[PDB]
Amino acid sequence: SAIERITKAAHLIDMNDIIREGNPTLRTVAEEVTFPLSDQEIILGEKMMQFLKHSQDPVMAEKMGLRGGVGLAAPQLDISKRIIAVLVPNIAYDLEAIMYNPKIVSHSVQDAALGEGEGCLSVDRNVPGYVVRHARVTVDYFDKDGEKHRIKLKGYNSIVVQHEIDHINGIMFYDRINEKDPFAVKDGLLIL
Ligand SMILES: O=CN(O)C[C@@H](CC1CCCC1)C(=O)N1CCC[C@H]1C(=O)NC(=O)c1ccccc1
Ligand code: NI
Repeated sequence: SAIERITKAAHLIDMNDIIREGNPTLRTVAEEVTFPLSDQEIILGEKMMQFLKHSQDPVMAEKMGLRGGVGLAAPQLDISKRIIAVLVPNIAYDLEAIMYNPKIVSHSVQDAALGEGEGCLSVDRNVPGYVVRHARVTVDYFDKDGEKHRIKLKGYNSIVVQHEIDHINGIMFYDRINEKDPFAVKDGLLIL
């Protein structure tokens, strides 16, 4: 089982654990975790966070062959549970969270998109275009202890968490590009 294998003490997550488009797990809606969490579910969240930190560490990223990443969702490991990790570096970190059962509870009418577009660790190609998301979101999630957090995101951090939540709902970033005019800007779309 992917979770039993990845949560072994001796295993460091690397690109070989990340599934790519064509695997149906990326199109499946992931299952809610229950509380209390099992050790495996806690360890999985920790291992995903270690992957992100290793991926942003140039020494470790080089030794492990990693693509640097700011977010990861358990379905990208072939594990269909609603668990995500986000790590956004400050320009230590502007946002660092392991989220269980994350949910958007409120969002702005305004939309937003990264002006550079998006890629994905599960996507081995480039898909240009504005990926249209909500500009601001309020997100509820639980931590490893079962305590509820409610956070407000905007800017780049809002886009990142939205990308990962799309993963646990079976959605890919290019689902949000308008293929007819990928660079179209409707009224109410803020290009970041
Ligand atoms: O599900 C999650 N992923 O697919 C990983 C995405 C998540 C984001 C996609 C856009 C908003 C969320 C992800 O980090 N990138 C995808 C391709 C490259 C890498 C990326 O942009 N790296 C960096 O910014 C980066 C690279 C190195 C160091 C620091 C930052
Ligand atoms: Ni992704």
